[PDB]
Order: sequence, then C-alpha cells, then structure tokens
Amino acid sequence: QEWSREEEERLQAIAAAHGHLEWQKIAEELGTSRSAFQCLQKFQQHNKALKRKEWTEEEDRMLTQLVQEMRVGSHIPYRRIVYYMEGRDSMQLIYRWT
DNA sequence: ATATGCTTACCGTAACTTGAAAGTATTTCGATTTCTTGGCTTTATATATCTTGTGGAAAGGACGGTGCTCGCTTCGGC
Repeated sequence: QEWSREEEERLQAIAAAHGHLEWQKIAEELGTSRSAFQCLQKFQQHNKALKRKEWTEEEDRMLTQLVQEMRVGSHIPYRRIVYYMEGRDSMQLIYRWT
C-alpha cells in the first residue's frame, strides 16, 4: 500500500534526530512494515533539499564553459549540466539557456 | 523631493508534446511425435532342380673370439 501523506514528517524528524546515517533503523522505528529503499524514494521525492535556489554568477562561468566545450548546434545537453552541476534537475535547468 | 501607477526580465511547478530502449503477442520455419506397413522370430512334409560354395584330393612353385693339429688340394722341388 502507498503512503497517506502522514509518515514523511516523522520520517524526516527521525532522520534529522539521528543524522541520516542508517536508514534501516529509521524505517524500523517508524513502523511502516516496508523496506528502507521503498520509503527513501518517496522521502527524497517529497524532500525540498534536492532543488536549488536563486542563480549566482560564478555558476554561469561553469555553464558557459560546459556549453562552449560540449554543445552541438541548436541542441544543448542539459543532462551533462545535471551530471556536473549538483543540485540542478532536468526540468527547470533548461531555463538557464531559454 | 518620493510612493504607488502600470510595465515586463525571470526564476516559482506542470503536461503534452518526438522518438530510442525495453517488454509483448503472433504467425511461420523447422524440429519432434505419431500413425502405417511387414519381417524378425516355430512349424509342417512337401521336393524341385539347378546352381553355389565348397573340399580332399591331383599337383606343384615357394622360401623355409683363439689356436690347434690331423688331413685335402695345388704346384714344385731336383
């Protein structure tokens, strides 16, 4: 069975109280009868730390270097930017050249 | 001399969009299975008759260390 949007709060609370070291004990103390890998995916999907914030200037240098080094025609491989630049997903990163 | 007036660069998530990797049903090629006939094995006295294959004969060609001292021959003597 899927979640009911009521266990992620206690999950992140226990993860912050323990230090995000061992997710197995966290899942066992949470009492969901599910594997740690099955709940960690939804935890990271509901987490906000995976995203980014207002754009700086020093990262523009790296983006321009990566473009001038591995861009082809009118297509830009933003997946390479996701691989190199941490924090940027594939959805909202394309705006960096839109 | 400055705040709200409207105007627009842009960093908040979202879905219907183009096409390559990955799971799914389907008929076709080929390999497998199952039928068919028919001889294998016993017997029966019959017995035909003509050839086959043999066999003990005839008869052949085929290959089956070192003195040591009698005596044998050949010249060879005067």
